[PDB]
Amino acid sequence: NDRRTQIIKVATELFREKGYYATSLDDIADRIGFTKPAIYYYFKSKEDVLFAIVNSIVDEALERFHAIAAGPGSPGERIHALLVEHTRTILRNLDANTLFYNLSPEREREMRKREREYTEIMQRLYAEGVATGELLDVDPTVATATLLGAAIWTYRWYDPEGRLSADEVVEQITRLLLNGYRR
Amino acid sequence: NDRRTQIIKVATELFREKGYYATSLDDIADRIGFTKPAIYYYFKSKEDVLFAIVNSIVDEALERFHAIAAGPGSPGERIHALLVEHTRTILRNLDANTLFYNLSPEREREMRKREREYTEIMQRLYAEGVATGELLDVDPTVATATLLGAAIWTYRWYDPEGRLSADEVVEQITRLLLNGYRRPA
Repeated sequence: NDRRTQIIKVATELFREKGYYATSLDDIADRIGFTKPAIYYYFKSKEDVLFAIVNSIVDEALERFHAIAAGPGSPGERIHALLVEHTRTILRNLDANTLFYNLSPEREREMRKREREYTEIMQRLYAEGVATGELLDVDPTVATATLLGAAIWTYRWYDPEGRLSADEVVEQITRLLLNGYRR
Repeated sequence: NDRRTQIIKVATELFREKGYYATSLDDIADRIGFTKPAIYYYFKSKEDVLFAIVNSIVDEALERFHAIAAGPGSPGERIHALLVEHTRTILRNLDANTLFYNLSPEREREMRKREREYTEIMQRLYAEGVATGELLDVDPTVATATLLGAAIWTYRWYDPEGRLSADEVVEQITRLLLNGYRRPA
């Protein structure tokens, strides 16, 4: 993880400023000051670098998710905190989300395992809140996929250059799902 | 539309029973009793037949959407009726939805135009319900994309061979979005 993290960070900066299709492994090797053979040890293609960047963003997001679910508050308060966090993470990593839902079997298997963790943390938390009378009595699997699904769909419609900011969209979405649309 | 509708129906039945990749334009022509040259006049590829099937399903779904939005009830009652209808249509046309969201510019442009109509019917309807105090005061565009988005996402998670039926999933989703997840204090 010493030079590898340095390689992921340098690659992320370089894909931002230059663009993914204009950037090669030769360019990444150049910026950190490594030879072409030296980068092969860590990464054999630019696609393997892109997987590493996405798996890192998925790994941190999932840590922030566990901390909230394993921390203080009632299940209904934790459910709310998880949705604000999840939507914030979607709006800030829009290209990563389009990349996540639109190759290598074992790498795909790893993505399916992380999706399962998100869902299961919230499933158990929705069942506890329903058992104590705090949450709407619907199946936990249906509520979890619908609430998370409502947050995720923003990647297909949210325009960063539009009138409403990321903070306004997160607030309204989370207020809509919490209270419902009927006053 | 005389033989064309017959061709779309025969192609739909044949893609169901046999499968899309195992069915050719020669097979469709055989079933209706037409020559290979005779089918070219109406359709030049199996992909063009598949577009026609999808554009038809989108065309009927959108007519059922307009009827509810242009009929009786308050805006909040119509909003509810539209969501039950929309989700029912998703669960019944699961392969069409996966095909809709995952080629020909003008054909894509047509799909974008139909998506816009759905959204605009509900946008205007959410603004009226907010203006009269019936609906939660949030931006119409955000509510509409979120509510429809919640209904659409079912195509990625709903398992027809699972424990819950299509009717239970529609009822619970529409009850969740209406009342919210937190029970009234």
